[PDB]
Amino acid sequence: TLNGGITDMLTELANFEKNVSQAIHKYNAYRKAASVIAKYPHKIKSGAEAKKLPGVGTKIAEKIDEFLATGKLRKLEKIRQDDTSSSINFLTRVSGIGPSAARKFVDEGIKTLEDLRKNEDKLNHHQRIGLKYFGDFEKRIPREEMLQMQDIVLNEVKKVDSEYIATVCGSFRRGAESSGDMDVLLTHPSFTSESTQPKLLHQVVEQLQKVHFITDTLSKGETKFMGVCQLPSKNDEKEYPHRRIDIRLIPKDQYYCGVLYFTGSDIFNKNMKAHALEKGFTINEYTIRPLGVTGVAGEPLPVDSEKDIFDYIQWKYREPKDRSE
DNA sequence: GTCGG
DNA sequence: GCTGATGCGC
DNA sequence: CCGACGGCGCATCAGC
Ligand SMILES: Nc1ccn([C@H]2C[C@H](O)[C@@H](COP(=O)(O)C(F)(F)P(=O)(O)OP(=O)(O)O)O2)c(=O)n1
Ligand SMILES: [Mn+2]
Ligand SMILES: [Mn+2]
Ligand code: NA
Ligand code: NA
Repeated sequence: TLNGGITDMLTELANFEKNVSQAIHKYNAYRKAASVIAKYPHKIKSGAEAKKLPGVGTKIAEKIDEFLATGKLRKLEKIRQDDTSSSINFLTRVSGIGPSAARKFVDEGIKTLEDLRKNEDKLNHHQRIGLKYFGDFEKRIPREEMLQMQDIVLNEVKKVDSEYIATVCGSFRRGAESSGDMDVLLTHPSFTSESTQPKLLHQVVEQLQKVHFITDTLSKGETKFMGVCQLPSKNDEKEYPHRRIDIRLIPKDQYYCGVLYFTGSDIFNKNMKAHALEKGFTINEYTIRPLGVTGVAGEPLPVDSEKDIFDYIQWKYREPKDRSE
């Protein structure tokens, strides 16, 4: 509400850069700008005022003035009314269709969902599921449903082996009232970095399939599964939307570093890493390691919980819900 | 497009 | 058939 | 003024 108009136009520009211009860094530049401006507690009155914020520079300051004055961006009005551009940008909303496939589809007259359905034979497996669940994939997941989704995965994993440890991370773990998808982190005492188990993820994915929880597969290997799941319907009522689910199998010795990382948020991760640095540690998704006087990173430290990582860098344990930043 | 080195 | 590159979505 | 900006796992392609 504060600066929704500006953050909207920045977002739109970001998407044009990513899907049409194929300029992924300008995509992140516009988004970062949109994020800082979104957290800013006043209604912006000039470009110069926005420029004081980290991530907003000369050109965004220039666009903000154009918008504050005239209500629009000449550059966006033009973009909206190029057929190629808006078609390419739209097609990218299909999972498995990125800038490259989108531009290629539009190049041969394929511009809409209708055209994709007419041309199924031109789509790879991932893209077909993306097309099939197009509306379902753009829908958020209420927290109430996340909880039922969690019960199902936790219990089914328990049934396969009591030694498995599974954690639902992402915004859900941070306490959000809605999530984009479900990201499951999985480990086993048998799986470490040192270790010689090409069936650990599989056992779990096939159990989820057997109880009809997982319905489709996007990609699946020995460490990562990406697919589609669905809550069982009432036996009476409206059947549930299909949801994206990801399952990652991580060595036990790197498991709590992974939980930390995949819980985020991004800015929290960024701040944590910076503080660690100041304390003589380098944290990444897999490990925390002591830094040497010359900057050389030592061996991975023993981590048996998330709290362990906070102790190393002398930070009071931060509740997931307090990791917005 | 914006940044820090 | 093999390998490394590219596209994709986290 | 300059290159960095995240980079990993998996699926498919490109070029032998
Ligand atoms: N492209 C990515 C995305 C994520 N992550 C890791 C690093 C991130 O800390 C973590 C979660 O990403 P997140 O914070 O964005 C999210 F999913 F939880 P949020 O979008 O905020 O909520 P919601 O799904 O409802 O839209 O995964 C990553 O390594 N690469
Ligand atoms: Mn600078
Ligand atoms: Mn440059
Ligand atoms: Na897409
Ligand atoms: Na070929």
